[PDB]
Amino acid sequence: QALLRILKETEFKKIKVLGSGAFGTVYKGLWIPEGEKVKIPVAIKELREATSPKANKEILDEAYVMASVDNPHVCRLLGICLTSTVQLITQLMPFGCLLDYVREHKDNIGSQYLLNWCVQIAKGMNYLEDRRLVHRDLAARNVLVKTPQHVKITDFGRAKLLGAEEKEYHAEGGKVPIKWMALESILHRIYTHQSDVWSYGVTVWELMTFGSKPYDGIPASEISSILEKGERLPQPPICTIDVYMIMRKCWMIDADSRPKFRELIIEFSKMARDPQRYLVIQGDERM
Repeated sequence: QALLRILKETEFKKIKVLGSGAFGTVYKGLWIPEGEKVKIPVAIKELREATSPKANKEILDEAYVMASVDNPHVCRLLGICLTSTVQLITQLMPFGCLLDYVREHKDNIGSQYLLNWCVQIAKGMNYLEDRRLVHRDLAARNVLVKTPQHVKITDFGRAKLLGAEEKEYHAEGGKVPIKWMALESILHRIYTHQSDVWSYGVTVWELMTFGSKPYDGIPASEISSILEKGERLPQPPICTIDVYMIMRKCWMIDADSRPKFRELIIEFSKMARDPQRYLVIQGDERM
């Protein structure tokens, strides 16, 4: 179904800055319709680098899907400004992203929450798969907290829609988040749903470690060759062999030997219904 509204970028007033990556900055803004006097609070993700009419078209393509999501675990796109620079308009999310969240509630996050967040992120991703979207930038900094028991996956415009025949999306050059990408992605600039699984795996590591940096210290220049050896992100302290051994399956070289997002919703659910068996967190019942 078609819901995407394309809006005049002069209908938006930018107010405060909520963030800024390298792919663009996020504003706390204010949509003020034209010919109207009401002013409605939105959040505005604006992309830094201007975009080729191919980039524009692919975004526009991806955005008609994002403007129609049913899933509770994906942020629905509210609107978009295309003009010169592209701006994704989207609902305000006051609790912040999940990464910043775990970093300052580390002492109060228990196993039920961690495991439930994993189930939700997976659910959200599986939905996008069913919609033929390759998310291309899954990370914990791109997961938002609606409420601490309810996280949602969000897009900053780097998602791509697979043709009805396509299985891969080969990407041009640009700035990339290396420490979350599959290998095929770092070498061949190829992206599959299966690569999203790689990223999912890193995101989860991020959470189990309570907001640690992947490969902290190591420069992005090396990652590609470190992987080729067989080294991966280390097992988190709270993790049991059962949880880690899933993460690891996500960082398999042969992307056909990674778990599918639906297989992943199943394992993490059976775990989320007996959390103390799977994560060994200190003072776990006391939260």
